[PDB]
Amino acid sequence: SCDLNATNYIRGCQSKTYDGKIFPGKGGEKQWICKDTIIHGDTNGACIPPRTQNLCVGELWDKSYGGRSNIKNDTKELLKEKIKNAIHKETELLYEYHDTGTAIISKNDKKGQKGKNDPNGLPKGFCHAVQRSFIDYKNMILGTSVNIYEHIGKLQEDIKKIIEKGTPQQSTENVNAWWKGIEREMWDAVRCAITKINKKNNNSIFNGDECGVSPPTDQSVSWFKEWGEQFCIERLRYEQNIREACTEKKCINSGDKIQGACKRKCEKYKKYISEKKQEWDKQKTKYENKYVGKSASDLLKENYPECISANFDFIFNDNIEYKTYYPYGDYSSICSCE
Repeated sequence: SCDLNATNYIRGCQSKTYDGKIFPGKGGEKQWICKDTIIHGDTNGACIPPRTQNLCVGELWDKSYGGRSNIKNDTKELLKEKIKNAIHKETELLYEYHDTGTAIISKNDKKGQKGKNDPNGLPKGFCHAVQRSFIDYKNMILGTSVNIYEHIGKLQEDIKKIIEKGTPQQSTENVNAWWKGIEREMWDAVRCAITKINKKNNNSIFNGDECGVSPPTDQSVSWFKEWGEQFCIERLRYEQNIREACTEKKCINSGDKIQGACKRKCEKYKKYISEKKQEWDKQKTKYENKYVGKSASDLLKENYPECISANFDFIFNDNIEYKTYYPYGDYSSICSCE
């Protein structure tokens, strides 16, 4: 029982580009943004996902002529409608972005090959992305996200004002109650969008509950989990590349040293790791001194099967001997000779 046969498109939300444009388009990818002097919830700093930077705000924001809030004078009913439409559209666009295999977390270990559909017939990663975006909306509404966009900061605050004057007085705790009151309707927008996939996909039948009957399930934890799933999936793609170029054991006499395509694939991973290291450190440190006795390694491994083979301590090891003895981190043995 949805408006499945009621086409809707909204300005301000175009096809996703956060992990790069959809083929034949190229580049235009966003990167994780880690800030020092920011508070995410209760603690210092955070790393903002590419996907979060691409979030569909739909009719909540007017981008025309330098941007402005499109909800200044709205009732809470009109605001709820606008949020719901944005959530619906987000879900549609995330489907495209994962079904086309453009999202990093939708990819296979091997180039050109489609990532394996999840176990209900939806694109790899799609449900994870939809869940994350939903958490992102929730935190934007609650005013409990990150304050990186002055314009969104104005949205968190504009929403707050609409709720205050539109509900009986007892605030931010009222915004919490209002969110709780509409949460099912908002998830139902996700569920409706999934139902609309039947119109375009024939891998199963979709009832709308595939990404969960109920919404998920701490934004900083959600973001870090996303970072980890992305990292682990990318790592395995680096591994496949290394194995495709290095394994065949061509080692030119200098013992012997690695050479050609093998040396290049191995160096790309070394570079990747050194770039991811600062992100890991920030997020690990934030997670582990907030969640005392919990390991960041465990967080990722319990959640994503791609992380099982990652030794995070080894990969991001800052010890002295690790640099010289393992020039390519955990992949130094495939990136060696004989």
